[PDB]
Amino acid sequence: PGKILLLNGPNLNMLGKAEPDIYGHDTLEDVVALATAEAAKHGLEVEALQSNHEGELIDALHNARGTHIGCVINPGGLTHTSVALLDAVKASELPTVEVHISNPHAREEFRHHSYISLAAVSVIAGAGIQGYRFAVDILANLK
Amino acid sequence: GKILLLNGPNLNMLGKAEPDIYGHDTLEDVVALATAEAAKHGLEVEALQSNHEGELIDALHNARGTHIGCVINPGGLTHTSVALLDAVKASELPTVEVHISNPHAREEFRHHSYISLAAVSVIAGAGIQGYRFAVDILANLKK
Amino acid sequence: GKILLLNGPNLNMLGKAEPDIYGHDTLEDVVALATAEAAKHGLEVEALQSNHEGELIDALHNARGTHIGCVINPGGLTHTSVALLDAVKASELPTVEVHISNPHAREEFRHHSYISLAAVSVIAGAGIQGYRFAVDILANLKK
Amino acid sequence: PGKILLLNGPNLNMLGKAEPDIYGHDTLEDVVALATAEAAKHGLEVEALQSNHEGELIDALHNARGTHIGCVINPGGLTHTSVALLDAVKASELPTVEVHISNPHAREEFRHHSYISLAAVSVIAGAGIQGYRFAVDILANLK
Amino acid sequence: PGKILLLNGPNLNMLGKAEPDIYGHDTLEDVVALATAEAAKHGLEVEALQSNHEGELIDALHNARGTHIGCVINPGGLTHTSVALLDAVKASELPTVEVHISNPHAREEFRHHSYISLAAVSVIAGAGIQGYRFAVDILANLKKL
Amino acid sequence: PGKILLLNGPNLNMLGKAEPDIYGHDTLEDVVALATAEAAKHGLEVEALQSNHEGELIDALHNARGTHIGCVINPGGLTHTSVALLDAVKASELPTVEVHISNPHAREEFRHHSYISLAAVSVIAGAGIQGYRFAVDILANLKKL
Amino acid sequence: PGKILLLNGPNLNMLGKAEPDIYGHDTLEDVVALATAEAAKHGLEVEALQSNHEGELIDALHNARGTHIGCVINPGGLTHTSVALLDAVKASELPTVEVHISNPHAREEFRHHSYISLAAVSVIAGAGIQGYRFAVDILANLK
Amino acid sequence: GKILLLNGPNLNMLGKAEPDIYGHDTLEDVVALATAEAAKHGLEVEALQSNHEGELIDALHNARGTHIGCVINPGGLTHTSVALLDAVKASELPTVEVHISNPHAREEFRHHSYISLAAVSVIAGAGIQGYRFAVDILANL
Amino acid sequence: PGKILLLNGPNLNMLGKAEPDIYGHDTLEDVVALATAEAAKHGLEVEALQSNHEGELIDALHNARGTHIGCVINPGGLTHTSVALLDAVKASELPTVEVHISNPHAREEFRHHSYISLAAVSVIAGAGIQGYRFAVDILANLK
Amino acid sequence: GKILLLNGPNLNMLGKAEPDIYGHDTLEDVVALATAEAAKHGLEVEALQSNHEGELIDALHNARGTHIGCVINPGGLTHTSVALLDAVKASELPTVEVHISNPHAREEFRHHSYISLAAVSVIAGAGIQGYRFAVDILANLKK
Amino acid sequence: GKILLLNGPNLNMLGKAEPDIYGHDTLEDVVALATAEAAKHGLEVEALQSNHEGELIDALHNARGTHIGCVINPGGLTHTSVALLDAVKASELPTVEVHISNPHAREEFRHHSYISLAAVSVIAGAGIQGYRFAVDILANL
Amino acid sequence: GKILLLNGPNLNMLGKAEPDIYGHDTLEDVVALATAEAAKHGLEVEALQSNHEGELIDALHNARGTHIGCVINPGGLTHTSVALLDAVKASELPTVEVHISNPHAREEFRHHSYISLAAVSVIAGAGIQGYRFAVDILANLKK
Ligand SMILES: O=C1C[C@@](O)(C(=O)O)C[C@@H](O)[C@@H]1O
Ligand SMILES: O=C1C[C@@](O)(C(=O)O)C[C@@H](O)[C@@H]1O
Ligand SMILES: O=C1C[C@@](O)(C(=O)O)C[C@@H](O)[C@@H]1O
Ligand SMILES: O=C1C[C@@](O)(C(=O)O)C[C@@H](O)[C@@H]1O
Ligand SMILES: O=C1C[C@@](O)(C(=O)O)C[C@@H](O)[C@@H]1O
Ligand SMILES: O=C1C[C@@](O)(C(=O)O)C[C@@H](O)[C@@H]1O
Ligand SMILES: O=C1C[C@@](O)(C(=O)O)C[C@@H](O)[C@@H]1O
Ligand SMILES: O=C1C[C@@](O)(C(=O)O)C[C@@H](O)[C@@H]1O
Ligand SMILES: O=C1C[C@@](O)(C(=O)O)C[C@@H](O)[C@@H]1O
Ligand SMILES: O=C1C[C@@](O)(C(=O)O)C[C@@H](O)[C@@H]1O
Ligand SMILES: O=C1C[C@@](O)(C(=O)O)C[C@@H](O)[C@@H]1O
Ligand SMILES: O=C1C[C@@](O)(C(=O)O)C[C@@H](O)[C@@H]1O
Repeated sequence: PGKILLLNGPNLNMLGKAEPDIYGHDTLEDVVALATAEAAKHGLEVEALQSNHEGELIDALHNARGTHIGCVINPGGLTHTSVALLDAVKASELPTVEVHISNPHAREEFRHHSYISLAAVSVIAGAGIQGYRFAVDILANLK
Repeated sequence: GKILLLNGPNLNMLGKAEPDIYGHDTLEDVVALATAEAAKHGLEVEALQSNHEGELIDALHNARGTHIGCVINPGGLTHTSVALLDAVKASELPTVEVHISNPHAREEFRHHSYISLAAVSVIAGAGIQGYRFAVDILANLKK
Repeated sequence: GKILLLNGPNLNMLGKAEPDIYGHDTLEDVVALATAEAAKHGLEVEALQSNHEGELIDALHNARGTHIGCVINPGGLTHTSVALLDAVKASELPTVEVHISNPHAREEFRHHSYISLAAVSVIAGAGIQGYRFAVDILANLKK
Repeated sequence: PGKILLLNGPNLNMLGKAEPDIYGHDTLEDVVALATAEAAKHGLEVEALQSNHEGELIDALHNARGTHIGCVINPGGLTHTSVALLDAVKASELPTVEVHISNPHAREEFRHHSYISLAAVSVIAGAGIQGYRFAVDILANLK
Repeated sequence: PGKILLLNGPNLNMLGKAEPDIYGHDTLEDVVALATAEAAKHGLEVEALQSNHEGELIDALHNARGTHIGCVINPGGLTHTSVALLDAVKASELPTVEVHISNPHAREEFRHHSYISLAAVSVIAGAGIQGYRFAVDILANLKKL
Repeated sequence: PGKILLLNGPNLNMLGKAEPDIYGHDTLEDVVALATAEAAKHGLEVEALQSNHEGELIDALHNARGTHIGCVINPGGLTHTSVALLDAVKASELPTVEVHISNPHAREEFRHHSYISLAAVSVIAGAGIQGYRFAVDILANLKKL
Repeated sequence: PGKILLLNGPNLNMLGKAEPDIYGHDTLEDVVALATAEAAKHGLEVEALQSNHEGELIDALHNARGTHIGCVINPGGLTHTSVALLDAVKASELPTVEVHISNPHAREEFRHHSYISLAAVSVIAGAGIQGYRFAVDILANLK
Repeated sequence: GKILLLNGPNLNMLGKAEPDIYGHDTLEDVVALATAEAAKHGLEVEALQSNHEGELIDALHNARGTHIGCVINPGGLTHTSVALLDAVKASELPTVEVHISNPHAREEFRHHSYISLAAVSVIAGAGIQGYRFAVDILANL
Repeated sequence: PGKILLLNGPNLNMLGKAEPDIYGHDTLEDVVALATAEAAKHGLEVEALQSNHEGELIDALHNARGTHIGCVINPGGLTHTSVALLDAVKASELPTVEVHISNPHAREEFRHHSYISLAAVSVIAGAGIQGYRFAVDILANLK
Repeated sequence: GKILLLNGPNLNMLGKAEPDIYGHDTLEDVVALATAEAAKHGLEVEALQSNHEGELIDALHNARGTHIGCVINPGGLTHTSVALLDAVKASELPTVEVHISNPHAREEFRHHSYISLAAVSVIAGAGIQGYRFAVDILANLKK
Repeated sequence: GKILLLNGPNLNMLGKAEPDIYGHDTLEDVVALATAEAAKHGLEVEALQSNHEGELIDALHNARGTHIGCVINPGGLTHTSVALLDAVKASELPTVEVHISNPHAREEFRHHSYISLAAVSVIAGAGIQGYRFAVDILANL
Repeated sequence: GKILLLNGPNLNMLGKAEPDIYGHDTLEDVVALATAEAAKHGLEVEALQSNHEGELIDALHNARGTHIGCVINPGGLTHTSVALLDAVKASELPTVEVHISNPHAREEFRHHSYISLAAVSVIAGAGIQGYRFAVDILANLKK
């Protein structure tokens, strides 16, 4: 039945190898498994996608319009730079939860700005991969 | 195992104050939800709400070494109080910052949080469910 | 018909503190002038001054639904307190901001007011007569 | 025989027709009548002028030097843009009360700044046309 | 049917003589003729005014309230400076198209801010005097819809 | 004679479905049809491309260098963010008209900045899809002169 | 023969009466006399105009195009606010010297900005009325 | 001859809080040091620490006309309270500002002090010895 | 057998044709040949890639992790806008030399900022295509 | 009566350095012109040019009480040196600041002058004639 | 045991320059005060004042490894010289920054110090007594 | 054919000062490396290091018209000296800016260079090898 769009942006494929002091030793496979297990608890399915390509994420949002209950998004660095990604989230009309493994507000000033936070129903930061589980919980209860 | 639940100024008005922004749940609903989630991990909650910054700072000092972590919604003090950030550091409690609303979608002066500099995680816009996720983070860090 | 009159920190020192800026009138004079003006309109005033922000916040909360409006001189909190603006909003009282001095003629840090965002009216530099006009605004809104 | 200069800047001739949700349904004729009635209570006269030309207000201020007890001015949009009008108020040496029908601090950021507030003895905003009655009362008592 | 208010602000009277490398060699009379001819294609008339005096522009906006279908405005330097002129456009209640002969966003930073852009339904910049023809076309079609 | 490059950036494929209170109920196909019909009035043709992929827009600009008389571009959100897209317009050497359906200067502050505006000969904003028709008219007349 | 356009903007008519601590006790008549005497030394004439009206100054610049050797301008407060005045100076094509009786850079921050300095051949500030004499000297030698 | 010694929020935690920044000395140590320096000049010290800004403001109001001066470590209120500045001005007390750490070597939000606008002197980074220097300044004024 | 990743970002395929007054008449093929010849002098190989797609450079950086001695990157306009590319360089763990044909600091202000300079071991600007020869020399000696 | 003429760094290159900006006159031409003008008022000039800030500061200290004023073109030190402003204040010389070019028409970093805070007058863009006007100001202040 | 005492540009004019701000004490007074405080702790003071930044930099370079610390009043260089900061770092000397006035109560351009980033301690507004406190800080380090 | 090699303040301390940032090479090593590289191209180097800005300025002036170019590491003057940029411009030498460290990776005050506005090339973070590349740029421009 209900489907959640799980979108991971640039560099998320490198989770577990990239800056482990900041992002931890968990993998993207762990993220998808955790979100899928949480959704299954609520009778929902997860359609997951990761890409270093902003255009692929936008295409995914457009394609999910009208057919998914919501979106869990970790835009990566696009969080602080893409108005196009924000416009895509708005075009999707999907209730969207923004997730960050790290706490961007405890990092460089350029990470303190998120175009997505303008459209997101909720923002979860610094909870590690557990943020994805909470994000699924939010969407399952909005629905 | 004990979690300190701290709600700052105006949170006693939850359910009455600006319901289009903060919703129709109450501070009692917040405390009962954090309590129910803490019980799933075999923990208890010590809850305090105050309109007085000094009472929150005294509560953080008093919890040092005796609590496993702090769930804090500093309210307006989020954006203004260095003294509260120094109190969180002095407590040495792992701290999750919660906001009912999404401050990044509101006025520019709400985009700045002193507490986000020290918090292990920040949850915004999830309504009262944010407090449930914050207990989950603290129970799993301690674990 | 009751007007909440709130004076913030340091206003107890009116007549002694910086008399070249604030003049020689006292807080007693302020309360008496506001009381006499309210009486002309069949109204009473409940007055409170405090060096504690939490006491002002508690007063706004306690006056919700029972008072016709608030006259507030926030003192130095004018420039610093988001929590006090949130309390004015939680109170749902039509609020007149009063400053004895003209803050726009003083240091740059006094040019910004959180309360001015939510106030129905702002009166500055009329001395203690500003409290008389503030009562007249609230009595006529009530009419 | 004591005389007050009442100045209304650009667009105030449209009072009652322009943006009634912001400025109300009263007219410029109502404003002048209200100021005149208040002045008469104190044995004072009001010389009123409105113009869509900044130069006309400056001329009026110069011509009033030494012959008027004070000035009540609503500069309109000139409030946020004219250093020339500020210099004129100072050249006049007239005690000046700045009046705004609306509360500019509750509006767009460009309206939060006033050159005239730097020289005004008092600033009244958001009291509707009653602000002009309070302004006359201030001048009659300074005198 | 109906009348469009065409307003040109300070210095536009100097069109063809002032900084021709930036503003071109056409005159203000060419602008008015072009706007009038475009309006005529839609059975509309144009009341044109230019002034170095901001108050005259404000008076023209006040006087046009309720009797014109819209306003085409090139505020000149007042674009970047006048809150009073924005308040006058709001008081007019006229649907307004802002026109610039040059492309202000390709010029000095102080030209990158427009008060009028906050109220205008459309902004046309850098089309030379042809921007006034497009502005009449927008107002003719808003009115028709 | 000649061909105009019409480029639409990210999200424009969603025209008619995305935020219709801001962008209207016309489709991207209506935009292309309108531009093509205007071009035909001048004996010109239009090569139209839309993509959510910035690289595709850059490739289209590179490929159009020397063979097209000009470019009409609605960069979408890339307007506010992409230096790479400005560098591509410069590399194209095409006279460029920037078009926005909405009036970005009446929206959020982050929409008030355009890299493309630094290179465009003209900028048209808030005319709905009619801005693309005016943009073809500008390019048809620059080419004629 | 050669003619210099001397333009004095808003408030300059008040020279000698306005803020004498800042602007001195000399009059506008003194300014015109001094400039006229200096020009006469070089076989030149001065066409002087003062107005509180920006439109009058712009009209004067347009009218002087092609018939004057240059312009001496004290724009008053328009110095820090008018792009229209700058555009007019450029349209005039007149070599222009900007003159300030006071030193604006030793005053409020808003006086530190001049649109005219962008077009002026020279800027003279703080020399009192003597600045006008120097300005005539510059234009007589450019010519 | 009496000096008002005011310590702001969190200073009660001196010795336990962020010892790599504030050291291992305690508030008791600060009060003893200031009291001994004051006694060398025949002066006494009325000391108060509070996490409650209103209490510090009341203390300043009550010391008006009775004290030779004030030594103040406002804590985080240093960067946030106009009210505390207004209180210092209302006190009319010559005031020395003291910081155990050097705020200018820390986060930008700590580079701003409202009290520094009114203080006769500002001492930073000298640890608890700053309080001894501050007493010396008020004694020689 | 030691391998250097040579990355050229958007528009660099147009080298020799685009803005020749700024970037010169040399081509991308010249750049790759120059880097390759320099690498061969040190017994090293160069794997070169250019793309108008940010995602392709990110993919290339990820794929090169652990298998290359370093990276020479000219990000093009991505230099001033992509946090994702910076995160990618860090994920790669490759010593990276940033190269600009032009001197961006001598150009528009928006070109004065580089995200890549935050992670690069070295930055070479304005040496034309010789910058790529110097970059290879840096990597060959760090190695 | 003696005037101190101080020229800062690079002014020895006048006539060679950036002639499109500074013209074709020399530092010798500057000194001879100031000398000729000082002689019309019965004064002498002591001229020093140095590329060393310390030598200018020593010259200001040494002129204290013995000179009637200072004509200074600080060169690049205009925009950067607080030490030079403190030296001008320590000298107690009435000081006229001269610039050959118009800094307000150049790069933003040239729009700031520490010396303009202390100077009685500032002359910019008049070429070497500025020095002549500066001597005239000093001769008439002393008079 | 030797302390390097460095005074920057204009400090030679102490007593004559802006006496309403800097007081009537002289540079000779500052050096004597610091020297006497140093002698109380069995230490000596090598003092230098200069209007030439290069001389101050050379002094810091030459004191590397030979001095217990540095007391510095950089004058206007405080708000302008990265070179002087680089010199302090090159010296490796524990450094106390001293200001006779309180720069935070003055013009905004005086609110910024490059030296405050490297200094162990900053003392402002105590007049020439700041130098005595600075010697005390280095002696107890 | 002669290259002016200028090293600014503190560079005499290379190898002792902050070795974790600048490394263990000495100023002698810098001069010897630059000298050997120049010799390969039939060129010589005239080297100067000073803790005095005026000495560097004098050197640039003295090298005008006789040297083929300048290699400059301005030290802390990079971030602070307008007078040094004006000297580079007065010299008319094609100039390469060299930094041993990568200033973009360090404190914000080190991110700004006056010399970078005028330099033909900027090389940062290559250690002392940056001086070798700088000589190679100047020799090939000369070719
Ligand atoms: O790519 C990432 C990861 C991130 O989104 C996170 O999950 O923490 C935070 C971003 O700032 C960063 O660019
Ligand atoms: O008091 C509150 C409530 C809040 O903390 C929240 O929960 O959303 C957000 C704050 O900005 C505000 O001042
Ligand atoms: O405490 C006060 C009094 C005040 O609010 C007034 O009444 O003028 C002005 C405030 O700036 C100041 O901090
Ligand atoms: O013209 C007006 C009217 C106004 O002064 C008022 O009365 O509220 C407020 C101004 O911001 C505006 O430009
Ligand atoms: O006066 C004008 C003309 C203008 O409005 C235009 O038409 O291009 C642009 C304005 O910036 C300038 O001040
Ligand atoms: O994508 C779009 C559409 C737009 O370019 C327009 O056509 O109005 C305006 C942009 O700000 C926005 O990001
Ligand atoms: O009106 C004046 C006079 C003035 O131009 C002068 O002559 O000093 C300076 C201006 O700042 C001021 O607004
Ligand atoms: O509370 C404190 C302690 C402090 O005042 C000090 O003593 O160093 C410094 C402040 O920045 C901080 O908030
Ligand atoms: O694409 C490029 C080329 C460039 O990186 C260079 O090589 O100089 C400089 C960048 O600013 C520009 O966007
Ligand atoms: O050195 C100079 C010359 C100068 O002072 C002038 O005379 O125009 C202007 C300064 O900005 C520049 O640094
Ligand atoms: O030269 C000095 C003296 C000073 O350092 C002091 O001692 O107070 C303060 C500095 O701001 C000023 O430039
Ligand atoms: O003195 C130096 C050395 C330096 O120029 C370098 O070589 O890296 C970098 C500068 O920031 C610093 O002040």
